[PDB]
Amino acid sequence: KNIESLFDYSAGQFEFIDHLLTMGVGVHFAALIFFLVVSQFVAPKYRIATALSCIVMVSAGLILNSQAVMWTDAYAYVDGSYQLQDLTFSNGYRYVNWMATIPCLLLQLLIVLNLKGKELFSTATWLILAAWGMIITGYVGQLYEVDDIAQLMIWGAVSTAFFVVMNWIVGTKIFKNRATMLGGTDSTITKVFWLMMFAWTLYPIAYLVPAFMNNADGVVLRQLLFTIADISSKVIYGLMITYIAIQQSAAAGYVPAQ
Ligand SMILES: *C\C=C(C)/C=C/C=C(C)/C=C/C1=C(C)CCCC1(C)C
Ligand SMILES: CCCCCCCC/C=C\CCCCCCCC(=O)O
Ligand SMILES: CCCCCCCC/C=C\CCCCCCCC(=O)O
Ligand SMILES: CCCCCCCC/C=C\CCCCCCCC(=O)O
Ligand SMILES: [Cl-]
Repeated sequence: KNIESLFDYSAGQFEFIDHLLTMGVGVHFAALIFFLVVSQFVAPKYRIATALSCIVMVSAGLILNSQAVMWTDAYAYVDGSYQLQDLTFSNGYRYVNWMATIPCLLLQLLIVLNLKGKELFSTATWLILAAWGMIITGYVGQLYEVDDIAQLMIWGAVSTAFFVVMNWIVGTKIFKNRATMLGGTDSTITKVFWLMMFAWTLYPIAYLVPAFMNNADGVVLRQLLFTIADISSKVIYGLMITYIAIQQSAAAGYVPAQ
């Protein structure tokens, strides 16, 4: 059902896909430590933002590690190529970590934006529902990336309607609330939004690889696209978020941050 099941892979394609997944594990658990240590230097207000970054690091690192073992459990090097043995690998388990990390990524954005009370719970409910609708409709489409490519596009179309609306809600809250942020972070948050528009858009590109590159090098490209998009949406993003949390904690008079 996923194009990965359709192809044999050379030794170089297979251990490259393997090396991308194990490397992502190391990067995510290496940033987990960093997000853990620096949390003390964040005021109680924004401290949850760094904990969320710790959550997504482990959430992603566990799925990447799981994708790696499954990758090496499903294929066997036979007669000069790694051939599918049993059916254990699938991208579907990437969509199940998005359901969890995306709300965490989104929640820590509203926290640094200094939203609170009725607006925090309200804005968070519409963003998560929009996200979940985006991920769910996207999961239904990739189920046909091999069988029905027409269903892939229309489900990706419905998923894009949610993606666009979600971005519009994030962008609107960003520009209407940055004047409240401290330490000059009103300039930094804008760039994070642009970083967001960039890293998040790589996923639909990877989602469409089966449509314009249906072969073994397309599977390699998709993982590469995932890896690049996955470090920028979670690691770099979480790094930009922590800096803002620290900076505002200093401007607000929190010594450990100062
Ligand atoms: C790991 C972090 C994130 C933010 C994953 C994000 C995924 C998307 C933004 C996926 C979007 C899709 C769209 C817009 C339409 C095609 C199907 C996708 C689910 C890949
Ligand atoms: C203070 C140092 C912090 C260390 C950060 C790096 C942590 C990485 C931990 C282990 C990475 C390897 C796990 C993946 C196992 C191989 C996957 C496989 O091919 O089956
Ligand atoms: C059912 C899913 C949609 C519901 C919306 C979720 C609302 C998220 C609200 C907060 C989650 C956990 C606490 C984080 C807020 C910190 C408050 C603070 O530090 O001032
Ligand atoms: C327990 C909460 C889990 C997430 C579900 C709630 C989020 C609702 C989001 C939008 C509804 C879109 C559902 C459409 C699914 C159609 C695909 C199908 O059923 O075949
Ligand atoms: Cl990912």
